[PDB]
Amino acid sequence: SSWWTHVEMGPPDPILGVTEAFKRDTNSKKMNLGVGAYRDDNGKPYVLPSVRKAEAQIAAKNLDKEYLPIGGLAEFCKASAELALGENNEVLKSGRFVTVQTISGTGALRVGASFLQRFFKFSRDVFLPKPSWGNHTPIFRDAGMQLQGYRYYDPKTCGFDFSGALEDISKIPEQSVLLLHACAHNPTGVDPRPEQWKEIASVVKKKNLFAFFDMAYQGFASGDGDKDAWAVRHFIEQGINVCLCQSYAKNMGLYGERVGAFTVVCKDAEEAKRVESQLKILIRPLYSNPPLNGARIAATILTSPDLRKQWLQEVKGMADRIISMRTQLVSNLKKEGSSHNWQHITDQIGMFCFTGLKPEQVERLTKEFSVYMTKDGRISVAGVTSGNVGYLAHAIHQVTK
Amino acid sequence: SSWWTHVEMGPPDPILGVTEAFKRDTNSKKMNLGVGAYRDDNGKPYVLPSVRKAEAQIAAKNLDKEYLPIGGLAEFCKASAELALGENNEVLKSGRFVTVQTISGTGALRVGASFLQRFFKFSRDVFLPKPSWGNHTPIFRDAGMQLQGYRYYDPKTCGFDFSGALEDISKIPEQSVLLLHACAHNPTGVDPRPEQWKEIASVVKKKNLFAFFDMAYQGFASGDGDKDAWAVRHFIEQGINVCLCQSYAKNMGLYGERVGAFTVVCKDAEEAKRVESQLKILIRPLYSNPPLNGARIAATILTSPDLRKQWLQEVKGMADRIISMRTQLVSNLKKEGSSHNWQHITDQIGMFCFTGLKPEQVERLTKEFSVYMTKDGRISVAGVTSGNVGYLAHAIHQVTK
Ligand SMILES: Cc1ncc(COP(=O)(O)O)c(CN)c1O
Ligand SMILES: Nc1ccccc1C(=O)C[C@@H](N)C(=O)O
Repeated sequence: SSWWTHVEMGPPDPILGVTEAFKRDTNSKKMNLGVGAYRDDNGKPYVLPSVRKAEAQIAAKNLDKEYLPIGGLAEFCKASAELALGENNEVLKSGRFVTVQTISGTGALRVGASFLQRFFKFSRDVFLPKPSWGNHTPIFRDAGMQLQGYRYYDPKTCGFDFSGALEDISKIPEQSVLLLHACAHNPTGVDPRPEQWKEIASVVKKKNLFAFFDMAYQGFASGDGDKDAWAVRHFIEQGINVCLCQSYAKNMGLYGERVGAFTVVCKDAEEAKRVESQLKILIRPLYSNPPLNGARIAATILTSPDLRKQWLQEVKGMADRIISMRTQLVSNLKKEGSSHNWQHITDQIGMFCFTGLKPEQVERLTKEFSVYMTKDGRISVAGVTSGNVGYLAHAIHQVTK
Repeated sequence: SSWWTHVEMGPPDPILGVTEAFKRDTNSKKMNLGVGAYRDDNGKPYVLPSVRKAEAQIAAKNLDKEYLPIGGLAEFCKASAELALGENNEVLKSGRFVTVQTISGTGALRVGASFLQRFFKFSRDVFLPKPSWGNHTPIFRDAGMQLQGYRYYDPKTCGFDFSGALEDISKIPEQSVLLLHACAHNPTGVDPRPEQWKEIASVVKKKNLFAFFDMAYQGFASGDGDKDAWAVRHFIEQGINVCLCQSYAKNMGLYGERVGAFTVVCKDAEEAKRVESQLKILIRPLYSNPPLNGARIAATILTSPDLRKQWLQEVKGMADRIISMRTQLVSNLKKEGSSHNWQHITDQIGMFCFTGLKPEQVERLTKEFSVYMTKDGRISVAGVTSGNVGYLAHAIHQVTK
């Protein structure tokens, strides 16, 4: 026989399928609204000029390639916590926190999930919004935790079901884990507003729930990193000792460099010391130590004041392009004579948008218009450009009118 | 009152607790023989010139930083199986394998572990040699396998306990997994000879054991890649469908770039496709996709005939400097007047040496002489220079006379 005769073929990657179907289409009008990364106004990858500058200035220094500590680059870790929390947060000043470098946002989630499995004796349940990032489920599941849900997306408004979400969260059994997207919910782009978050924080604190924030889009979501991190900060100001996942894939465009971090906010520095040793003991048999290159870039940008300013402006410019496209999409839908409400499109935030389109309409969009997207109605806004937005509005109008 | 009050401080690393009494040691001829990376004759980190040239050719190409496929850089994966097996290997001509890019050797070990856990229905037992790389145990425990052991190091001879190894391997329940260091065993330096391997390969095939190679040192071990890969190639040629972990940390000096690869040899190409689908399902919730920088560098070296040829001669310089410190230590111990047989310092292969020094004597070298090594009597040969080898012979002779 063979060792692996009984190993089945896994399911096809559905996004990969869309992107590949997109590549084969010879329609000069085609659009890839399944792309999982930022694109410029001509549909190209974008390497941030501040990143190119940072890299050049690293190359000039003739650095070694030695192993990083298990927790990664110490100055990346510190700059990264400062970015998330704000430079004068009481948490930094007291040092009641540990931040370790991870293999991007996914890496941070996987290391968090392993830490919960092993140390969060209070629960095995992690509550995910409905819906959540697809990979959140297998992450927590392979880490050895259980998944639950809470109402989030409202398919009747294509907005935030605040009343269902709040009701649900108030009946989560006490001391469960509640996963929260910091901003730019994936896949819907629907976010709670600041008053909604205050209410959610107040139930969390009341019911003694543990808040696990996923933050893949600070800055990138609105152009304002302080506004994007406001919820996380606010939960911390209210007495909630969150844990936090950060990713530099979108905000710095470091996708393939794999740069992210996991932070546990603790009672005090001594507790953070013990959490850190235990994070290290878990990190080491995953991958020993994290990659160097991307972390060098991020630290150089975050700790150099000229490079940081330049970086903040470039982030603001990506965020601005996405906001532009949503607006111009809604505008064009009106010119077309659409009579549907499309404000969810300007109401949502980040590069992912739940359109409210039905699966049959999506199929018309692929077949008749060569507009490629997933069956759940999710478009990646990064595939919209000023050149093709008029066409998108037309196509969508045709399939919905 | 806190989520983490019961999280205990982990034990202090030995390899980091002594490495830091070392600076405080003020004596002028002091050596750190506990470093786990190659150092040159002046004790410095060494970036290979071919790596430097590959970096510069890459810079000029102005490449993007987009995500890799879950399995990493296709061209790195293919060049890497070719490095391991020989470009005219049977296995590669027929396509009966899958190679995925991983987070160095450690990530290949964890990915493979997690594959065994989910798909190796035959058993939960993994046989490690006594002793093995420390991280092998938590890697497999955390992944959800059970650890067993087989006799390997012969403390009487500081060499290979062939008969013991073989009796142990002969009594391994059929369809258990057997882990093997491909060459340069870590931590001891003690490898089987080609005729010894032929007999391990016989037991493995007859008793239907699964063979898991860990190959961290190809070319860096002996100076000769084909010779270092020989036992892996032999097993396959013997009808053994191995899996294989590679690392470019030491041979390319790509430590902190985290470059490695995990290979499963299968009965045919359709099995490889099934297996590959399943490695992808395991990798995605670990870290989604692998780091770009290192693999780009490795791939560039391996797919350019000129560069590849240069890199192999740099690998040979490192292997050779290590062989040279090995032979110089033995002669200098003679020169000093030692009576003991020290041919083991010289039969042993790669950057790690089990010296045979008892724990008391280890203490004496640290206090009396300022020679820092771990208590098991292991030294890093990379920390021996032509500069300090004289003094080391003197110090070792004293404590052993
Ligand atoms: C909510 C969320 N969390 C985590 C990630 C992972 O990002 P990465 O591993 O590329 O850093 C993403 C993007 N897929 C995300 O949208
Ligand atoms: N390819 C990735 C690589 C790294 C991290 C995430 C991804 C994703 O696919 C997730 C997100 N972009 C999603 O909408 O599909």
